[PDB]
Amino acid sequence: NAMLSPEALTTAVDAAQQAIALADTLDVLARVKTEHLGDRSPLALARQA
RNA sequence: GGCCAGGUAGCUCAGUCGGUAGAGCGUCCGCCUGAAAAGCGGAAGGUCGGCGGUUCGAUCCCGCCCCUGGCCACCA
Ligand SMILES: [Mg+2]
Repeated sequence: NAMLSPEALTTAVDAAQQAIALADTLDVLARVKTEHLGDRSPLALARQA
């Protein structure tokens, strides 16, 4: 429900994009991908819900 | 070229007919050891063979194609 509002999605997209722009090496980016796009990220749980 | 069964993690396989997909071993970390392994605890890792389509969304539905194993067939 609340996890599916455009406010809570944009909240997750904004946090995802923030970590992505801040990652400055390939190895930090991989951990960013895991946390903001992997099976347990906010955006992944919203597709599971 | 024919028939059957398949292609899912680094290896060996289970599984799923629309929104989470997994095990054994392999990898990494913490405690531990002088350093290890085991044990205990915790992670990473898959374009589910490919390209189109359908769909708000496809490992899963439709189309085309590719490869693997077995049994045939052919032959210097
Ligand atoms: Mg394999």
